[PDB]
Amino acid sequence: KRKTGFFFDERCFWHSTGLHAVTLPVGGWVQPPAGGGHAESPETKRRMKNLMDVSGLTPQLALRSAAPASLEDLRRIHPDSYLERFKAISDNGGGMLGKEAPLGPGSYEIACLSAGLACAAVEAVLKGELDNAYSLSRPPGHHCLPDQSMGFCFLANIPIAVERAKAQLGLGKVAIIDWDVHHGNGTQHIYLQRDDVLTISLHQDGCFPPGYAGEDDRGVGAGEGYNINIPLLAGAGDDSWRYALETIVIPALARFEPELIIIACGYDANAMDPLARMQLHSDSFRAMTEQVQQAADRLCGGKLVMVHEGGYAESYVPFCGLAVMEALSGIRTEVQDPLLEFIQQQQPRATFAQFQRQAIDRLAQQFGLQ
Amino acid sequence: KRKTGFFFDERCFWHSTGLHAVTLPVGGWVQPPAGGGHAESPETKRRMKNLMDVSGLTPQLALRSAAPASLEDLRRIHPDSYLERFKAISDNGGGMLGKEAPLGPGSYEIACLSAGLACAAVEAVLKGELDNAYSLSRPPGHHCLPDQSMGFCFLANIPIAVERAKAQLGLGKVAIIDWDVHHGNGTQHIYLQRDDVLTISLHQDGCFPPGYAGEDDRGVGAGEGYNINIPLLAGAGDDSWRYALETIVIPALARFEPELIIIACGYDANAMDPLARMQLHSDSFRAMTEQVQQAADRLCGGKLVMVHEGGYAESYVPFCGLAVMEALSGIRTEVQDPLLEFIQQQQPRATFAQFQRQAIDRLAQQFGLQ
Amino acid sequence: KRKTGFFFDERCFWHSTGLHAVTLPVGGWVQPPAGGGHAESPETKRRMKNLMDVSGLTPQLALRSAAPASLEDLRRIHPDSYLERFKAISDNGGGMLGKEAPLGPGSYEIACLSAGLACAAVEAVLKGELDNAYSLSRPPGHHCLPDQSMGFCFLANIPIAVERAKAQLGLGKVAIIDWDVHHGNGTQHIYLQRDDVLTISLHQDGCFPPGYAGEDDRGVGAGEGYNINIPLLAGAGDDSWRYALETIVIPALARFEPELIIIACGYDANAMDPLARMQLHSDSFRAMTEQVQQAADRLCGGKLVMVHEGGYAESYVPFCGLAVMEALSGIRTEVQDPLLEFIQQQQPRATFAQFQRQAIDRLAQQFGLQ
Amino acid sequence: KRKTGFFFDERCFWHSTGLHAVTLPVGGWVQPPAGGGHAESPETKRRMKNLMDVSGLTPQLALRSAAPASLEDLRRIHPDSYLERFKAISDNGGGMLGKEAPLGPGSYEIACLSAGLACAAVEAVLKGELDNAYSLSRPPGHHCLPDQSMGFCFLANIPIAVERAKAQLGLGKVAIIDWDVHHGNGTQHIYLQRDDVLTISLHQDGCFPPGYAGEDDRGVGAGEGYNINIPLLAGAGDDSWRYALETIVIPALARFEPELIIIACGYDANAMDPLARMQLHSDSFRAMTEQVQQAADRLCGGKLVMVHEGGYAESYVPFCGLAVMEALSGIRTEVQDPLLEFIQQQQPRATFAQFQRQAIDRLAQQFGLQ
Ligand SMILES: O=C(CCCCCCC(=O)Nc1ccccc1)NO
Ligand SMILES: O=C(CCCCCCC(=O)Nc1ccccc1)NO
Ligand SMILES: O=C(CCCCCCC(=O)Nc1ccccc1)NO
Ligand SMILES: O=C(CCCCCCC(=O)Nc1ccccc1)NO
Ligand SMILES: [K+]
Ligand SMILES: [K+]
Ligand SMILES: [K+]
Ligand SMILES: [K+]
Ligand SMILES: [K+]
Ligand SMILES: [K+]
Ligand SMILES: [K+]
Ligand SMILES: [K+]
Ligand SMILES: [Zn+2]
Ligand SMILES: [Zn+2]
Ligand SMILES: [Zn+2]
Ligand SMILES: [Zn+2]
Repeated sequence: KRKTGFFFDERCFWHSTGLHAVTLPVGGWVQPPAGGGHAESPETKRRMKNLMDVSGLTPQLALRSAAPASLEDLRRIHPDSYLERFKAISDNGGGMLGKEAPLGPGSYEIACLSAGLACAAVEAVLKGELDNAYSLSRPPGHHCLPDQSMGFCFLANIPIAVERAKAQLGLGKVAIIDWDVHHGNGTQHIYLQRDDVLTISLHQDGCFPPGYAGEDDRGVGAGEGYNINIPLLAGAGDDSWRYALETIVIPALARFEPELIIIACGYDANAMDPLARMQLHSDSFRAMTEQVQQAADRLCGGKLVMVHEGGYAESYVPFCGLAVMEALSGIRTEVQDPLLEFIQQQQPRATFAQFQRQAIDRLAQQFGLQ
Repeated sequence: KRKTGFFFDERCFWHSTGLHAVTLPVGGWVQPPAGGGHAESPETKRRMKNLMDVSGLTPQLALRSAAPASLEDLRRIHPDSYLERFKAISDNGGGMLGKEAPLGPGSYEIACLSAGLACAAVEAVLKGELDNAYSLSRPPGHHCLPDQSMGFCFLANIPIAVERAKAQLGLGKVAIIDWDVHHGNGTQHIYLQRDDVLTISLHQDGCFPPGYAGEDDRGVGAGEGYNINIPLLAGAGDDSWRYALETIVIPALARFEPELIIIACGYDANAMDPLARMQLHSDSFRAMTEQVQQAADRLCGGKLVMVHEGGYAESYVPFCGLAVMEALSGIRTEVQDPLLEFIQQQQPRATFAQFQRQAIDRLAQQFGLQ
Repeated sequence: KRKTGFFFDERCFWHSTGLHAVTLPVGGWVQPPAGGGHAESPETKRRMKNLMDVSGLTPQLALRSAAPASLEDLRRIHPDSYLERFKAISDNGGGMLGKEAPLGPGSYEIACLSAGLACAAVEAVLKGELDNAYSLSRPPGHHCLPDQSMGFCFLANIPIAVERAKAQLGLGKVAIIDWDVHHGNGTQHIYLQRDDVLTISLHQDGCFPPGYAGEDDRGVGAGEGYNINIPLLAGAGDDSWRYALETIVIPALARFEPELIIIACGYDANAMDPLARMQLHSDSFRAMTEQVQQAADRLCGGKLVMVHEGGYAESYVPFCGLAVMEALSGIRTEVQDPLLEFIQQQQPRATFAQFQRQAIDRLAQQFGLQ
Repeated sequence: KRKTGFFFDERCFWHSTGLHAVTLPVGGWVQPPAGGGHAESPETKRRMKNLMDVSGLTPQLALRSAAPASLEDLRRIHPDSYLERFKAISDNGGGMLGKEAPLGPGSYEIACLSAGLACAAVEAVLKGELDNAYSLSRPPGHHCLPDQSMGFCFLANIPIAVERAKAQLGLGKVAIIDWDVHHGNGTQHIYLQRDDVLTISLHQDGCFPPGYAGEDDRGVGAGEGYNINIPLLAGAGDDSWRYALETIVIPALARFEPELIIIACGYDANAMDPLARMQLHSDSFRAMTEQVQQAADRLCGGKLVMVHEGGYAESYVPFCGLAVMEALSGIRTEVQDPLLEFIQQQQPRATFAQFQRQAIDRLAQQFGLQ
């Protein structure tokens, strides 16, 4: 039906972060790994693209790369002191950009590309050249603060793309919905005092950043009311995430009236993920994509951009990604998710489901949406 | 303080199960993995032993191997038709023992060793040669039915050891507590009609076998009252698992009065596990070990055996295993768990904790323990 | 300069062969591998394509896939009894097609694709739509006999493409030059009695098939004089391989006067290869490509097809492949081979070089070329 | 027959060197590896010990660890400026100790252990507590210069052990025979001016250090005549290496009359090694061990120590190591090398063999041994 862009570049798969045993740095009591290392591996993302190819989906999409984000683009978000230190470490062979921010040689130029893919996806959709678009942006962006890398993120991908669109393409109100299972603390910080961007994060209560829930953080000054955190309970599955979208996110969008919806699209709420404890399956992600595409249809002429964030289940993320691209493009391949029925049977029973529904009801009331 | 046995054999690390992408068999829509493959990898278990060595713990334990379980030992549990088919597949190069039971060449002899390590651990403790013991039994046992492999298990390790002890060492009542995060369906089936073994399983509601909770399954005929299932909510952490032990398991043991406690000790309730959604840390496992050691001290002269089951977080399981061996032996090394404080901060907040406490209270009432 | 085809398909990277420690099957005394497994891994070939992309070469080539080779195409070479057994094993989950021929689920359809890429490359060049072409055909073909898989090969890729071109496109004389470091025993067998195809193999003396040199095997009946084996000494490097091309292969082509040259292009003579003992570098492969392209220019209007075979050095093969594609297309990227100068310094000294030159001189005399 | 020490420590397997694709550092044109990384991996050495265990050999050996080499031990070879910089990099998380010397966190203490295992092996044999001994020393030592790391070596293991034995145990003349396939440039440098140690290196001509042969380097001043380099031709196999031992090494030992023979025992001349081009099999290494054990029996009361160096064929090195330990201890297990007959068939034919024999004859004449 739609003309759907897929923005990606081989170079994004070349970003490295040194030797880790899953998330632990090697040394001391942490033995080096015999096989695969850091959880933020290129394979998480490359396997999704590989499955899109063998499924026959890829040739029916508009495939694109992009020019890297320029220095000027980076500077709408990040000060030079941060950028220079990121680039120095990148240029000297890789190393640490403060605690638990490892990067590799040439990571700077690859992070600029990753942000440039997001910039170009936003631009194509805004200019009406595409109906909607997905950016396979690695490294991710949603934890990055202006002057601090965190949670495997080095540049604030979505804010860079948005700020560029506001400066060059007259973009007005935009909503950012972050269903990566971790809290989008970088996006929240950047837009905390602004009423022209609504930031919504669904996330696992207390997961990352650790110990953060955030429901009382609504924004400050002019931005008060324009930040929504939905801390879902660890263990929640398909029913809970879809109910939260239905009850909180879709009504919030209706009230705000954006001209563009952007999804920070992680898959780490999937049921086999080592970096969170949620129980989503590929049909969960397909249903959430349909819900936000339908909202985009009602509110901003169908303009929807999705930007890849997290997801660390190497065998399972591809099936979730494929589902999203199928829902986005309107094209169904012959692929059947081999774990779907298994994960459907593992879903929380009625007691938990109702408990979580009531917690979501209390949040919607607290946010003035019910 | 204690004389603690550690039973293990290099050959257990040589059991293989063919090519998988985590748990998915390769083929069709599942792309072959570039690095590590099946989640049930030798590294999950070998890294624990490696950390015990470098920590200085190993030389303070009684290290042992064992003779494999004999055919006669296997036949107290398993009929010959199953055993012959397992051995035929093992002897012909590996393959499938029905659906989703892959094994490799020589797996039969390695499964017999794994069960023999459990037999010998039970025997050493029963005969008073050791105070307590741990068996690093791979492949695991707690899903195996008499005539059906399941959940990476090929022989019923703990039942074989128990049935041998009943036949050769006059063992009477024994309690089996299974804190692997999946349901011990094999142990439950084998002892379902018996009052001489109490089987207790704490597990994630609906996880594996998928869609099974089990609270109403209490045993049949003479065995009614002697099976206890505790389906904990996905997402539960340290508070919940320890409260369930305190409120249900310790009182159940006090009522039953065993002569030996055996733990089916998996670590897959750890907070980084891809095969479940629980939030335990190394101190959770240390505290659960202390609770059951203390019960063994009160009830059966300190006689406690632990038998390794699951745990698939390759970087994290070693820290959990070390904690158990430290608590079992009474010796504290200088190792500090580098994720402990991180996972403590991710723990469910009070709302969930109280909800899960009330669910556990309802189970204890239903089981006549409150 | 040229219009160069690059024929490849994502599905070729999905062929698997079960669990191996490099080339050894697991079991018995062979411990399962912790990381990567069979040497014939998709990464050997995928890393070459990945480097072509990041170098900027790929968009300057004519990229294509192909229809799989049909049953009729396969049957010009292979009898049905072989084909049916290959397909049965493929369809039943993978397994063994006799000794040391492991394949995986769906390998049949992927081998048909691999052969179809070669068919299409030959066709495009023959019809004048491309000047020259490379096929990234995996699994490889040059060891496959009509009724027997061997050396990781399941279908005879190049013979299938040639026989199809003879039947459908009026192809006459064709020369096949095989510089994979192992002997092309499948190609040699298929064309042994034919004067319409000249098969030339440069290979490591005695490497694979093991213990075979082959210099006295010249062909039989009408085919006598139309098979040339050049068993080079283990340890030989750039000087030796280029001298053999210069002294034996180029004059043999001049005498035969082909209408098309096909290269069976392996990279396993590279200096870091675990499956042979030769000392070639990326400039060796670039120089050999230039030599055969120049011959094609003199003899058959520039018509040259290259078909990927072997090469198992995962970090080094990409640099060798890139060099070939640069020489084939006439386009030089900015990539500099980081091991080039190192391997140049390891090359055999003058004593060995002259010894090997004299051995090549004796062969050229024996073949009537000097 | 013999009482054979095997000195090893789990901690030696914990030394890491960052992210590499085989030997290439990641970055620039080198894509990060999906699976295993640096060729100098713990698995090369751990798989040998694992096979010794499952073969039943290990319990028949004298197993030992050791105290790390002290600062005083290190300072007999290395100046403080080098040692302090090695330790600073080790203590700060790992990094580079000049070009192509990557090390990891804590590598300093693990290198001191590796050297301490060699010290203790030499001591046990010298004091008559063992007949002979093997040290599984990782990281290796034979390339290390006093003030420069090279070729994966950080401390000069064998020189440290020898210099300590000369200072504390009255050791006189000692011969060091290095059959690692690369040149022992560190040992050669350290003893170049000394007549109390004879250093002999068999190595692949020009391999590592690259472009070095060394036959004319015989020693300087008092040390002239006490260094022997044997640059064997790339491609050489069992016949050549054993003939060189027979014709050059055994007569050189007979002339020098040592009180102790030490072997720098690498396995990287094995026929599947990516880091050299030789064709040895497990029986080659067994025969070389017998030759030097027999010399030790004739010359120095059977006193032989072997110290692990290189070997990077992960599936094959274990079989070669097992063979050495079988020959050293006098105990034959039931293990049969599954590649033995294959590699026997790949061996160079008579033409090459005789050529290499004549080259060895010329060296023996040049060294005054024929
Ligand atoms: O996917 C992400 C990043 C999530 C990071 C979660 C795990 C972080 C971690 O493991 N932290 C840690 C590591 C070592 C020591 C202490 C904390 N964001 O969307
Ligand atoms: O650790 C265990 C075994 C748990 C197994 C859980 C995952 C099983 C799985 O992934 N099942 C599956 C695979 C392919 C297709 C459908 C189901 N028991 O303690
Ligand atoms: O690259 C190839 C295939 C070469 C195969 C060489 C190694 C074969 C092997 O390792 N054989 C073997 C394995 C196990 C036992 C005995 C032989 N052809 O071009
Ligand atoms: O095993 C050893 C060490 C041998 C090292 C051989 C390979 C070195 C290498 O690959 N060098 C290189 C890497 C990158 C760029 C240039 C040279 N010694 O016994
Ligand atoms: K989120
Ligand atoms: K805002
Ligand atoms: K359980
Ligand atoms: K019971
Ligand atoms: K060849
Ligand atoms: K012919
Ligand atoms: K040497
Ligand atoms: K000397
Ligand atoms: Zn995330
Ligand atoms: Zn489990
Ligand atoms: Zn080959
Ligand atoms: Zn070496």
